[PDB]
Amino acid sequence: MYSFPNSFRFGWSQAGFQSEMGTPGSEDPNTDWYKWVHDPENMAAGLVSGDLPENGPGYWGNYKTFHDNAQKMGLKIARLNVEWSRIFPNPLPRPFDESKQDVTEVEINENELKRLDEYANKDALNHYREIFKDLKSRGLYFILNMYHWPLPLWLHDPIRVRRGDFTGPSGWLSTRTVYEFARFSAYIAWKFDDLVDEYSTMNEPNVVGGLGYVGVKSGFPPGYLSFELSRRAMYNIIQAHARAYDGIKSVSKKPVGIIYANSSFQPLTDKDMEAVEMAENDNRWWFFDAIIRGEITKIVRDDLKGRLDWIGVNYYTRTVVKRTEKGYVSLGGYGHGCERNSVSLAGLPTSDFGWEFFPEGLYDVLTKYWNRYHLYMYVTENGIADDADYQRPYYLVSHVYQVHRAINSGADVRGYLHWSLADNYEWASGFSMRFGLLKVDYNTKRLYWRPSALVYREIATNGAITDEIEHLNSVPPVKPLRH
Amino acid sequence: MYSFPNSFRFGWSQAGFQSEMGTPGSEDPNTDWYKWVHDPENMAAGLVSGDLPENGPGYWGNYKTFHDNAQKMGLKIARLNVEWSRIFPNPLPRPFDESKQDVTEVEINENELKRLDEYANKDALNHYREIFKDLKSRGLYFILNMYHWPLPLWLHDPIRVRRGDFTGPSGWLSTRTVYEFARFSAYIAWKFDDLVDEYSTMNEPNVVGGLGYVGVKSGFPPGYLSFELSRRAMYNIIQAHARAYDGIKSVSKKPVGIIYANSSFQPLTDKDMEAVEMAENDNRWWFFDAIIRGEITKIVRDDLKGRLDWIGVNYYTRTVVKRTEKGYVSLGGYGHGCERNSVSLAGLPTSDFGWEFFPEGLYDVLTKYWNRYHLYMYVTENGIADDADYQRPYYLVSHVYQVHRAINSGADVRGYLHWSLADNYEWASGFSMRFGLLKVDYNTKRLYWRPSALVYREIATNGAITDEIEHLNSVPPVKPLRH
Amino acid sequence: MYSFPNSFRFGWSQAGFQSEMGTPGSEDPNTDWYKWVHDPENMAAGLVSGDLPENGPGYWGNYKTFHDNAQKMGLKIARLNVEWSRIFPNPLPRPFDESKQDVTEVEINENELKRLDEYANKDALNHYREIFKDLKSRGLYFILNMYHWPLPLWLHDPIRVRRGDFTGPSGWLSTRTVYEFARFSAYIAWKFDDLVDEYSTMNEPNVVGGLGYVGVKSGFPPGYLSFELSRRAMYNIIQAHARAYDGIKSVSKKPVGIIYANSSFQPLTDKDMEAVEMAENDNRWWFFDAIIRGEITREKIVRDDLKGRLDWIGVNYYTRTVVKRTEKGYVSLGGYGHGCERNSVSLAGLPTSDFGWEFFPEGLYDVLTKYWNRYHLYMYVTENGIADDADYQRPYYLVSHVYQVHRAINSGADVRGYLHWSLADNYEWASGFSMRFGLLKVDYNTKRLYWRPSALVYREIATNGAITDEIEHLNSVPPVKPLRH
Amino acid sequence: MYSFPNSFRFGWSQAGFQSEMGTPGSEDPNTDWYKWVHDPENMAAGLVSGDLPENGPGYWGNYKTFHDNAQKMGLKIARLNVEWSRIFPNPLPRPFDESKQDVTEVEINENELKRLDEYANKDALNHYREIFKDLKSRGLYFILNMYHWPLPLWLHDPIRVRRGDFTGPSGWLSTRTVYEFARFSAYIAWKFDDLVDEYSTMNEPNVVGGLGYVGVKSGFPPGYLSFELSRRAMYNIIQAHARAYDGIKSVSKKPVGIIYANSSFQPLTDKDMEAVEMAENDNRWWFFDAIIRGEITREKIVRDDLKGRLDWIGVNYYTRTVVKRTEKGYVSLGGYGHGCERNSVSLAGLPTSDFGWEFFPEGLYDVLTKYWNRYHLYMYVTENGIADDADYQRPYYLVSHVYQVHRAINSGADVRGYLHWSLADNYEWASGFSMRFGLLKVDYNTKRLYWRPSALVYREIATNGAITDEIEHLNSVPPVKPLRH
Ligand SMILES: *[C@H]1O[C@H](CO)[C@@H](O)[C@H](O)[C@H]1F
Ligand SMILES: *[C@H]1O[C@H](CO)[C@@H](O)[C@H](O)[C@H]1F
Ligand SMILES: *[C@H]1O[C@H](CO)[C@@H](O)[C@H](O)[C@H]1F
Ligand SMILES: *[C@H]1O[C@H](CO)[C@@H](O)[C@H](O)[C@H]1F
Repeated sequence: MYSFPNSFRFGWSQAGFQSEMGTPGSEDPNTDWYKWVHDPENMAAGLVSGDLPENGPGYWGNYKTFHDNAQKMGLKIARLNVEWSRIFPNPLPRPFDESKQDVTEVEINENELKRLDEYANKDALNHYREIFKDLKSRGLYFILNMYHWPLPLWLHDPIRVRRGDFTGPSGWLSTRTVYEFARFSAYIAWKFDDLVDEYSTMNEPNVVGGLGYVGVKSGFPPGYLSFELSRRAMYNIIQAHARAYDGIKSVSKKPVGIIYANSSFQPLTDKDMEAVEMAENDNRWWFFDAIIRGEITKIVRDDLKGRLDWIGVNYYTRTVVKRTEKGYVSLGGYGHGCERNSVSLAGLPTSDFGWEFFPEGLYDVLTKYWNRYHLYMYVTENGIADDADYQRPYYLVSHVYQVHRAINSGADVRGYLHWSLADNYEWASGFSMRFGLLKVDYNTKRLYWRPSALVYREIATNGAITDEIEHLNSVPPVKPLRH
Repeated sequence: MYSFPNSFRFGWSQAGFQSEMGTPGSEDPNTDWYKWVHDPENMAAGLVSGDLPENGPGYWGNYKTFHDNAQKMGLKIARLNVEWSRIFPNPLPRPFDESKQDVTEVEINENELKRLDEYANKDALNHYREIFKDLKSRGLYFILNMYHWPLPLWLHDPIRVRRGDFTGPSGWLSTRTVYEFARFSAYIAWKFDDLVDEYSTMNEPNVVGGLGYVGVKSGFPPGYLSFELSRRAMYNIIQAHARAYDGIKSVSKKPVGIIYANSSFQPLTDKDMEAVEMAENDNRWWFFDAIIRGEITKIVRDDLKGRLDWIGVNYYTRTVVKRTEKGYVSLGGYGHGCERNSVSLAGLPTSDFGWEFFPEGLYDVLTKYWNRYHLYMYVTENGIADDADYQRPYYLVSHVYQVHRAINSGADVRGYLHWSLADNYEWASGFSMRFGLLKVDYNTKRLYWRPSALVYREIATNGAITDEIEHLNSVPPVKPLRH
Repeated sequence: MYSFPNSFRFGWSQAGFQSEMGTPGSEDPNTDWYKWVHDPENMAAGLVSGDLPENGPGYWGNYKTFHDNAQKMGLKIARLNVEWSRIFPNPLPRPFDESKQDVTEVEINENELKRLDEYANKDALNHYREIFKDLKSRGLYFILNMYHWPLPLWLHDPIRVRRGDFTGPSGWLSTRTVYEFARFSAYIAWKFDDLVDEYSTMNEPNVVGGLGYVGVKSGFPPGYLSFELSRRAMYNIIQAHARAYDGIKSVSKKPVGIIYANSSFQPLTDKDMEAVEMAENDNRWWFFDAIIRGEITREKIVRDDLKGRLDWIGVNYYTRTVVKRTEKGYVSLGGYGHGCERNSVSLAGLPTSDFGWEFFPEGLYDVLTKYWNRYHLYMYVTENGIADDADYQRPYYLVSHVYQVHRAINSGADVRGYLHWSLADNYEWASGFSMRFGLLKVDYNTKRLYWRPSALVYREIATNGAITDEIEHLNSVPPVKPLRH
Repeated sequence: MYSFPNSFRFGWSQAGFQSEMGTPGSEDPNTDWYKWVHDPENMAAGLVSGDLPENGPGYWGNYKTFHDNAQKMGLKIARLNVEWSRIFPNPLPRPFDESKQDVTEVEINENELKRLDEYANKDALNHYREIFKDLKSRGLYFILNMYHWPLPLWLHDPIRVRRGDFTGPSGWLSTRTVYEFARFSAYIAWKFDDLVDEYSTMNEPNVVGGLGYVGVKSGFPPGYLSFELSRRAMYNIIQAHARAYDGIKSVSKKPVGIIYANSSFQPLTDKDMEAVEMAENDNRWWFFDAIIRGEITREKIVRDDLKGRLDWIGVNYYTRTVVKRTEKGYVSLGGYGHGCERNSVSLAGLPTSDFGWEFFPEGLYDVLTKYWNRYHLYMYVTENGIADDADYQRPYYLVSHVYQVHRAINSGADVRGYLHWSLADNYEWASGFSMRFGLLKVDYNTKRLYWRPSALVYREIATNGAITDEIEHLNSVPPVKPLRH
């Protein structure tokens, strides 16, 4: 067996936009993401699938059932977000010089929070309180995340921006968004601190900026292709994180972290070790050096330094890189760039999403973060698109084993949160990518236990990979699978 | 949910030759099957795999572990056999005219049984008693089968017969085998009746005669191709069953049945309904009409009539048939005649063994037996060769659902015994075909729970297909599988 | 045997941007498409493959070898374009009210043509003459097409437009492009009429507008997502075709047609026949009714300056599109036609190409006879072929489609040739070199050409003017069992 | 370009039982193989496919069409056999001590030959003359092989032997068969020497003995599993070859060889080179050392009646066999060579044929040079080809193997021809018609022959006496990505 520390918790992560809608009364039409996926031109271009989030798994109405299942599964931790748009669907009065590049301080106090209180949707706040109370009643430790991608439409009209019109609400391209995010975060902590155990400011800010402004074939808003604007967005989100951290801490003593998208960078040949380091710099360290050490572009900002208590490690697979004349390149046929339901260039099985099976990468990522920063971590996201459940038992056990490995090596990792408890709306891809331990019938909203959920119950209730399921710490046999 | 009657039991079936060997001290070299799979010429021809049963899962030594797992899985019934060869490894004195075609009576009494007692291996008998006592101690209802293919070498030297030499011990071609089988059966019932709940005389006698003397590419002993001898073998096994029934009943009041190999015969087109009936006659009814109604070739034998209390239904898949000028033919590309790890001509997924997914056939088979004979049934064998466990969750739930269907239609079915609890020696195919709910590491003899074992625990402990696993009542998705 | 009329020609089609570059001195850096495929942001987004056209098959320098192989193969017809950008790499003098929606006339006269001649690249012009003379010397009948997608950069900066900046040269969004295209076409006809047998104005205008402004994941320039601008571009392209027809006709008596991208619209169920007609309307008839009948929407009007501007129709065809009737109209279905997985099988169990396109030769018969019945204009099959580096499917694809043209003629359709796409592998736009459509395989390192077995099959057809008895079995679906699923 | 010597010939090989039947009046019901494939028990067991040879490609009646296509293809060599059973359908008079293990001499003289002539079927003899004359009239050099597996029923009742009854005619288990084969071969040479260029005694004797008496799942007659009888059959076949060589030589001066089944033995790891040599010994050298050097085991002796009975070696080749060193000796590995899944990929990632045979052309170079270096006898590649109905892989298979023969010659090996298996599809023994090895596809309903694209490729090779520059790319592995795994 592989036994975890007594304090270690197994659970799940989920997002508001992806899971909340589906029950009549739950509709939230007031985000950039909602408008984006309903857009006729985006649908015709195939940038979005045409599936709509209001036809989703219905966590807004059915949360007690989700929680019932999580409890039966032996889970002890959950991480979810509040949707900004639900709490503040209407524009807030303008506060602050918008032409200033840096946002070093956002003044938050009791009076300001009472003023914000008057714009807040009380029905939305009360409902979230009901969800979170029910969550805590099952003995679930609660990580509350402030942000998981959709912005209020009054802060970002993504179709205007897609069209090249920058005179409207411009999302992360505007310091107004940074200012309002800091206040939103302080406000939520103020309202919910009695229920929350730890905070995250944001989920995967690197994906928001990266796919929003460079990876435009992904169909992420606002889908405006610009290196310059991607950099500006990331610059803003970094300061938003730091200001949100300060805002939360002005109101709470609880740990405040961030959740980030990772790949394990791997060398094509033994000549490519430098390529790996350059990739890690460009994709990971530059960001964390900013919010931990205050280092940015090369200066040190005192308002950025030390704004992090913990690191949420999201992980699916590797990225294979090679050294190039001018720098380095990532290789197709490995990691996330494989054919769906097939095999990679290395002979490893790929998911419904085309992502290569590579659990060793998780050990790489956890130990690299640990060695650089010595901040404790949660694995906040890890799972596989697999409607049939063919690969998930192996994927689950293997990755959980790698976490045990990391801890054994000395890394402080305090939980593992699978993505996800149930199937949900996979962004531009729609519902077809199914990541749940529980299968959702979207017609009836009924939840079913895939056999991997039974396997996860074994792990969670025992606090260990037990002897009986240890064989699942292996690669899914490829011979019976599609090539 | 699909709830079963309160008296219905879920369990497993297994065979002595397939599961017993593997622990030092368990070796039984004294059968036709042992000699057959060790034969140099058979190995060179590829009639046998070259794997050997002494390297098996080790139930002889490790039975307590098997039983521990079965108990944890919530199982309430088991069917196993004693190996004739273990109890009587040495030739018995000749009794009886061997040239007589019919064996209508075998006189068994207390003195004769005490005489047999003096030739019996007491170590073998005591060990089986220890296994069966431990079995009963877990609350397992016990079906004891007398015969599951291997014969003592003193009754059959299969290599002599393969070579066309009929002067030696000739197995089912000899009425001496019939006579000794009746006595063996009476003797075992005499010794074990205190532990046994129900009896079976034999497992799949149709496969012994069919593959032994016609399907010679299967590598079953003695592999001598002859329509005439196949008929003679089946004739003898039928009378052996009837004489064993009488022998058991002379010593016990408990139910005595038989376990038989079935396919669901299915028409290629709507013009092939007569073909199905002819196939069912030729493969099923002729045999059961003999031992139930005494009808044979067309006379009635009073010594054959009524020798059956229950029917063990084994089932894996369908056989598709078409009407022909002269009669009917079975079609390749369906049922058991498909490519391994692929899809049939109908687009249905196939197993590691090349057998097509067709659970509807089980309902067909159970209701056809019920309507003809009105004898109660157990599903004594059903499962899938699937080392990866990709298809087994679906295969398990779907077939269990079909049993529920049969009962709902009025058929008296009293249990479902999966083939098998753990991986075992698959005859001429060796170890590569893995049918276990538990995976065996043959190097260490350790047992692991495949996720289907967790699913089966849900069914067995609840006496139902529960709401949460009901989605597994469906075909494994073929898109992610090999074609 | 399936024998074709004595006058019927078998040949090939090719494009300048896709095949010309690759030999020293052949580079043409002056198009929207060139800039588009070299753009760092496009490359990082994966909108373009990162392959570059200047590493291509080298027709500019190696045309004699291409033609040698085509002659050996028994081909008797070729359709090729001149690249606008090579002839006019620098801007021409502004002439004309740019705010006017319609362009009903573009006056061109001998003096105007002589002025244009002062701005033309003479090296480019003379090189094209050398290519075309050599082509004619092999006995190849010549269809000269004026346009096959790239515009001179001085008429379209696609990166600016991608970024949502409409102050620069805006390609088909501007009537200046329409005006200049008319002049360009008249000019090329004026210079080359002694070498040309028939003319096409454009290749697949519907793809330029459709992928440029709606199907933006395809990585076609300028990749600015707008229903309204797609319609504006198509409106301009339609008037550019008409103005180019008049321009050519001012200078030549030879037939002038257009080449257009087609799929065969097929009903999912027997309840979807109306869906097919609606898709045919929206994808095909609306365009050809404008340039043949002068019918258009601006309400529904007849423009006398558009009516009758077409002598022949170039039918391009790869596969079907399966459509189903919807509440609000119709939709096309994934898993059939060009929307399949690569090297696999469609939802109907038909094999797919390296490009993910379904094998459906029957669709060519559908398309040819439908055009014939509507307009009664003679046709050439101007593009038909398959992405297939291995040559597994191409022998079947070639024979089967050629058979369907024989079928169409047999039904009464006037079809005068079949031009395979293509003689040799070439640069497949945003996909780069990996999609190989050649009868001949190109080694891009040496520029050497190799005969795939399908090329031997094509030689049998072309030399005999028939699908001969010996290769008739190839009129069938490639066996799916040995192929990838 | 890879050019062959001016004297080198490209052609094909074919067998009587596999190709002759299919036309009215061509039936030959009088062999062990005929009885074997019609046997109800064999069919029910699946030992044979249920397909029947009398529904075959019809060479008996359609030989002129076969030859027309071969001439069109530029072929210049053919190897064919006479079926013993057609010439002597009824038993000959018993001559000779059957209990003697060795047959050191078989006296044949003109008077004996004239007596044999009284028993021969004259219609069969005259028909074969008509076939062979027509063959020679196309300019095809003729290798006549005497035996390609089926024996007259009066010499072998395989069902009786399958059943373990050795009292009847027992085929290669009897020295009577050896004696009669010698006479038969002398007789055929005596009758046909004016038409024949070179002779082979037998085709693949190692398969007759190996699959007949050990590899019994293959469904070859008599399918009686016995190491001891396999050795006895091989011993007899060896002396039958020697006696047939002397018999032919008594009547002709022309070269007399043998055709043998080969695989290239390859080491799994660098530690397995000894395993290869042991496999080469056991599968190849033991046989050829007997008939060339007279060395045999009965202990290890030299028989003067066996020594030197070979002028040339016919090299048959499909694929490799991978072997590994074992405690007790060596073993061959599944998942490589002929032990792969059909239409898939081997453990090494190499594509497999419709028969499950791995693509490994390098093995042909290995086999040819090894024979050359051991014996220094000239060779023909007498059999090489692939089961491939779709023709996906055959173009690569053909070009690549032909290249490896060019390689062997270049290294100094005397190789005088390459004969593809086969010109047309035919009856593949226990597998029936489903395994299609033809350059030409046969429609078994009409008996019509179609040229697969590989046949066009072969015509390029044969007419040029070279792999030409244009098809040189086919000297490569069929791309695996678009194929089934
Ligand atoms: C992490 O990845 C999963 C799978 O793509 C997404 O659904 C989550 O929103 C993202 F946070
Ligand atoms: C029923 O079938 C299974 C799978 O072939 C065998 O292992 C059993 O012995 C037979 F009874
Ligand atoms: C017709 O289609 C082919 C293949 O997509 C393109 O290469 C041509 O440029 C287009 F005209
Ligand atoms: C050589 O091999 C081929 C293919 O198995 C057979 O058809 C020939 O008869 C044999 F000589």
